[PDB]
Formats: sequence, C-alpha cells, structure tokens
Amino acid sequence: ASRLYTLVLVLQPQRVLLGMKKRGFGAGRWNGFGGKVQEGETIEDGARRELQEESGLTVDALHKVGQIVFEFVGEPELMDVHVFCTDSIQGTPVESDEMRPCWFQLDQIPFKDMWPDNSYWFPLLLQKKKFHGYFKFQGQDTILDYTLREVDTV
Repeated sequence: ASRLYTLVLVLQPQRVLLGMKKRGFGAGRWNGFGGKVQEGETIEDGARRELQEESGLTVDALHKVGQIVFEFVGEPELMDVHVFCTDSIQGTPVESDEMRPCWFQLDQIPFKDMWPDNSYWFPLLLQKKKFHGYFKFQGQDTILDYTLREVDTV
C-alpha cells in the first residue's frame, strides 16, 4: 500500500542545502535529497546512499526527524517518506546533470519554488522539533487536506 522513501536535509546553524532536480518527479523545484529504499537496505542506509548519489556529500551522523505520508489522488501508492537531518557532512556538493545543489540562508528558504508541503513542516524542522504528517495532493501543486503533529519519537 505504501512505498518507502527517504528525504535528507543538510541543516547547519545558518544555512540549509537544497537541490533542484533537472528532470523527473520534482523537476524545477528545490528539495532535500532522497529516493526509494532498496531491498535488504535499512531506511537509514538508504538515506545515506541517496544523499551521496544526489548531492555528492558523505554524511557522518544522521538523525530521524519526521515521517510524512503523501497521497496523490488517482495514484495507488502512498509515499511513506522518512525525513532525516544532519549537520555533520564531508565533501563539497556536486552539481551533476541530474541535480543542482545550493546553500540557502535560513531566512531565504525558497518556499515558492519548493513542494507546497514544505512550508508546513520546515518551521518544525528549523526549531529542532520532530513530526508525523500526512498530505493529500491533487496533482503536484494543490494540497487538498493534511495533518501534521509534533512527536517525541519518530
């Protein structure tokens, strides 16, 4: 019923790393780094792998900060997105043909050019809160309804 995905936010005290996808799902939007979890792979190992494939960074310590389930009306698979944060990385972000990374100051996060759910849960992420969320989309631009709550354990 649901498919596992990861999303990694490289969040430092003054800035956050986002990437703009060149093509495919999410193209033309800034987002964190992530993707499908593979067979026999833990969710955390999948998050570390996707961070490297999409941004070129090697994460040292990762922390779980959220779980968000996405429903797209007319699509059978729910997306079960496990959200992680890190401030401890190695490397320089790599621009590839697939992905353009950019650092953003925290007061200049480009919410108008991000998925619309981000405006709801990034405020929690920036205050070091953990969360569970659900968003029902119709198409890629419209949130029909949602739930979002802070939690002590993800």
